Parts: sequence; structure tokens; C-alpha cells
Amino acid sequence: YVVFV
Amino acid sequence: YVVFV
Amino acid sequence: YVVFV
Amino acid sequence: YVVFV
Amino acid sequence: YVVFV
Amino acid sequence: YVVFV
Amino acid sequence: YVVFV
Amino acid sequence: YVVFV
Amino acid sequence: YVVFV
Amino acid sequence: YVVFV
Amino acid sequence: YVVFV
Amino acid sequence: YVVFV
Repeated sequence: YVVFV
Repeated sequence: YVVFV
Repeated sequence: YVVFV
Repeated sequence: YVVFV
Repeated sequence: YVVFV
Repeated sequence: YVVFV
Repeated sequence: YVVFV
Repeated sequence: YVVFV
Repeated sequence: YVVFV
Repeated sequence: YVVFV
Repeated sequence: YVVFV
Repeated sequence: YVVFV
């Protein structure tokens, strides 16, 4: 899982 | 916002 | 699953 | 908005 | 499934 | 709006 | 859009 | 299976 | 977007 | 399985 | 984003 | 398994 925000 | 899962 | 928003 | 799934 | 909006 | 499914 | 299957 | 979009 | 499977 | 996006 | 699996 | 992001 990867998130950029 | 970017998600990879 | 990939999302860009 | 872009989704690939 | 692919959506662009 | 574009969908491919 | 291009698909080969 | 190959897709380019 | 490019997928090979 | 290979994806470039 | 690049994945090989 | 290899990911570059």
C-alpha cells in the first residue's frame, strides 16, 4: 500500500 | 491524492 | 488498484 | 479523477 | 476497469 | 467522461 | 485505447 | 493480455 | 497506463 | 505481471 | 509507478 | 517483486 497526499 | 494498493 | 485525484 | 482497477 | 473524469 | 470496462 | 487479448 | 491507455 | 499480464 | 503508470 | 511481479 | 515509485 502506498499513499501520497 | 494518489493510492496504489 | 490505482487512483489519482 | 482517474482509476485503474 | 478504467475511468477518466 | 470515459470508461473502458 | 489498445487491447490485445 | 496487454492494454495501452 | 500500460499493463502486461 | 508488469504495470507502468 | 512501476511494478514487476 | 519489484516496485519503483
